Amino acid sequence: GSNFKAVIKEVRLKSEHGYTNNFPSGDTLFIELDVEAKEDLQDVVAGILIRDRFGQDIFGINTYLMEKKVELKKGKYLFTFKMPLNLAPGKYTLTVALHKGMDHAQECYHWIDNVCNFEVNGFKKEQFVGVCYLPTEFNYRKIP
Amino acid sequence: GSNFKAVIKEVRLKSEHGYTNNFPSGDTLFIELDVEAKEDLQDVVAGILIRDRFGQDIFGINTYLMEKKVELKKGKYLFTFKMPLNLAPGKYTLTVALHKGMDHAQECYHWIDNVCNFEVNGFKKEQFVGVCYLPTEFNYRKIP
Ligand SMILES: CO[C@@H]1[C@H](O)[C@@H](O)O[C@H](CO)[C@H]1O
Ligand SMILES: CO[C@@H]1[C@H](O)[C@@H](O)O[C@H](CO)[C@H]1O
Repeated sequence: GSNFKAVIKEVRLKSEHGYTNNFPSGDTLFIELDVEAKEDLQDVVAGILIRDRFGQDIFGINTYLMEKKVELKKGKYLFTFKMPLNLAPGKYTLTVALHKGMDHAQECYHWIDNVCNFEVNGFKKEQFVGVCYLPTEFNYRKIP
Repeated sequence: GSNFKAVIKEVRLKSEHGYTNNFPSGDTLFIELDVEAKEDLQDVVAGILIRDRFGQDIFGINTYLMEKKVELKKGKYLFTFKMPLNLAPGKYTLTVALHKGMDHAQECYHWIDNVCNFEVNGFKKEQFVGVCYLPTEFNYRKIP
């Protein structure tokens, strides 16, 4: 798998208030990845994958799907992902990867399964049931 | 269960373009409920619950959790919910309810299991994996 022509040196989870692995549902999650390219690299893809305790994919995406071109010159980089964490309360794992190609069939630079364990606790927005939260609006009107 | 002091007479699903039961992932879903109150009712709560093809709770919420007060005089009403359908492609069901109290322990007016079948097909935005879609931002930068 990993050939380490690029390496993920460290992964940090952050809220808008500071570094933490504990988030209320709906809070903004920043994923910071310290990356070092040992050589020049073209067509680099970075991917994240959030899974639950039973290995089920909760949400995964990479920069090929987001349409984001990444080119690395030999040296150091900070990669950042940002997303509202609209998930049910629970315990989750984060997997990260640097590869080539949409489904890493072309080349594998560095894959780290379950690099971070984090958890969602409580609700930042409305309380809700189910695996995820959809921002919802409501109105009603009397009709003659 | 239901005592039918208020009755959901019909439930319809909507996009911003018209009535439909087929949505690309990320499209805005409107849920219309035709409601009949046969008598005056106070402290009414309206709830929706999206489940997947295996009976799993995907997302549910009600107007008590949204802190949206509802009072019904004898007559006819149109209830509308609106939400981004940030879900994986697949087949889903909608369950609806009118009751009293946050968790319907107080009174049950009308509960309809799987009132509508709908499905998410394709991606209005980025393609993704997992049960749900979290709107994500990416950036990278060299660091000394
Ligand atoms: C670890 O991230 C993975 C990885 O980039 C790749 O397998 O594609 C997935 C999205 O399809 C993404 O979640
Ligand atoms: C059918 O909707 C339900 C119902 O209002 C109640 O059981 O509370 C749930 C949210 O907690 C909501 O999904």
